[PDB]
Amino acid sequence: DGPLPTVEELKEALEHGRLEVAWQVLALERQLEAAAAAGGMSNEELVWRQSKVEALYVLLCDQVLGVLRRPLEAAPERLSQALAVVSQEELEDRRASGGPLAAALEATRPRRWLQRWRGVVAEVAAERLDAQPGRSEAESRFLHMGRTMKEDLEVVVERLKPLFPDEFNVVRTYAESYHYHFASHLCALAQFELCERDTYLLLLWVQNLYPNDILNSPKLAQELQGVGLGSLLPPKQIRLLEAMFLSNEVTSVKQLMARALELESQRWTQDVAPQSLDGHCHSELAIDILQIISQGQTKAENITSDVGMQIKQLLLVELAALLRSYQRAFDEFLEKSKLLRNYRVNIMANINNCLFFWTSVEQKWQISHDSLNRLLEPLKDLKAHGFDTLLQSLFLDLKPLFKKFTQTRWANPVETLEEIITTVSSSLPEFSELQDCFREELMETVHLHLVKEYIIRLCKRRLVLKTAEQQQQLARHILANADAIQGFCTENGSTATWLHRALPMIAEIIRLQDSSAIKIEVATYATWYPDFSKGHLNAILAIKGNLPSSEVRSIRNILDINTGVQEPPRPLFSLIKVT
Repeated sequence: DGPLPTVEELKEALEHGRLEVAWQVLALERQLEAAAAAGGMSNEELVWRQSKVEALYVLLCDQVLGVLRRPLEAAPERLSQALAVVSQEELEDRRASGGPLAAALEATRPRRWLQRWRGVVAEVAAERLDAQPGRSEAESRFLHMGRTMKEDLEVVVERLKPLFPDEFNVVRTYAESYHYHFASHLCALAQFELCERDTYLLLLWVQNLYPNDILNSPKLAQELQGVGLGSLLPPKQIRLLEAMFLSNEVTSVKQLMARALELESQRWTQDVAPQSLDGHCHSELAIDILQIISQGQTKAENITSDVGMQIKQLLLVELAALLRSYQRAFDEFLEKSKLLRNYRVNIMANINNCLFFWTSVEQKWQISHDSLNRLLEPLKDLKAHGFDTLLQSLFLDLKPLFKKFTQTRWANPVETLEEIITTVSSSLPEFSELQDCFREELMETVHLHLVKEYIIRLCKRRLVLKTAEQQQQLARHILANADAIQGFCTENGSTATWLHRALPMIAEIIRLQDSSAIKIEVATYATWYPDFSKGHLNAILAIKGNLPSSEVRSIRNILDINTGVQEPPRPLFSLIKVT
């Protein structure tokens, strides 16, 4: 075997790549250091010998790096490792102890070859991350980048991790060399007034795609946990990016909802017949609105959980906004358009929407029920004004045929009432084009109106009965009617159970002839419907013609309808004021 005598030979060996001889190249330098410190040696010779050393050492370098740029060369990469350490520690040798250099020599010795390597790893991490791979130039850049880095670090943990010794940290050096390059190309875009779409794609990337899809979800996963890389953009700048993105998107859905509303507004305006699933659908506004919201919420869920929650609490306010300005536009629709062929039809479509809002917002937001109801307020107002507007026409046709109980001094109830049932049942049809929930919600309204109206008639102090027999006859009448109403309404979709004992129980107060009895049906009747007051008790006893100072007694009951335990009176007598 060797060594190699002439420096010519050695140079020739380096030139043919062979690095057994790398050790000799250092030996020379060491020898020079020797021959110098022997004193006896020309300066004119020192310079010669040193120029030759450092020239050889340049060559050696370019061979080692030449190998390590593309570690797919062979197995004398162990050689290149060995040398990229011999010189690395020789650096430490000639610190300040080998550090005296006789002049004419020119110090060269912190050579820092491992650092050179890092420079190359980094320069290759930047040749590859920068190759030419569209959603955007930016998003295509990020794509190609993330891909390339996942790929390449996968290669390093797969193949370069067993070849490199522990001193170098192959892995840390590679991931960090790529990582920092990524973060550089991002820091570059941060120095810009960027588009909204751009803000979202880079925020997504930093916050979600990078650390999950690349750093964490692969097989790389396990390794880089050790590395502990940071963000791409810096913390403060990321939080700033959030803060502006929110305002972007929140503004997007604000404007978009606004436009949805405007457009449906004109559908009404334009006498568009709504389309019918089973009851009418203008759920156009319903689902189109909730879709705007859901997609915004996804977009801000697709960064952080916290970006998400922030945009939720932030969207509540603009939803409130919309609903409010919706009620207003529907109301204005009511007030003006009316001749329109699909005025009532439209109304029903809109009323229908409330079901979907209730249903979807109860599941989506998970808010307190007073917060829920606080948001949902102007939908009741819309459904209120809705119902009031469709019904209004039948409540009028019904206005005289109730006077006719008073007009005929209750001569024949059942005929008058049958006229009313006819006049109401001739309205059942179109109200079937209305959501089932609201169907029965409206039936309670009609039911209630029939009962209120009846009790308003009996309380009009416009019939006094002289003798028990006709009070019993009147009772039989009332009861007949109460069974007609309760039956028909229940049978047509009302579930207003509370109303059922309204009329029958009054018939009983009319019919009952003995004092105590009347006191007891009064007690019980205040129990069902406790908004029943002395006012009504009077107007009812007015139709009694006997009993004059048992009035005082029967009334001193009602005198304390005061609960204090629970106050849940569904309005019945609240709504019937007679003085």
